[PDB]
Amino acid sequence: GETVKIVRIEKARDIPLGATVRNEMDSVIISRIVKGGAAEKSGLLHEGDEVLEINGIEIRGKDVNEVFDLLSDMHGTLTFVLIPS
Ligand SMILES: [Cl-]
Repeated sequence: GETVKIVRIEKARDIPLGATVRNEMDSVIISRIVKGGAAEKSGLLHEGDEVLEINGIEIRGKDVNEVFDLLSDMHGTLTFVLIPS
């Protein structure tokens, strides 16, 4: 029951993404969606989503702090490639 989805989210310049992530082996999984952030506002990211790509950058195989680092420099439109829980 897995289907790859492409979702595009707008992240205003004074609004954090507000999503937390965890590693399950090489997989990167969304843990919490925080109220007030761009993720929550968009309604397009879900707890349990496995993140494959963000703006073309491969995400599988990366650790939690690497991912947060990458996100911190991404503004404007963010295109996620993911597998829903
Ligand atoms: Cl803006």
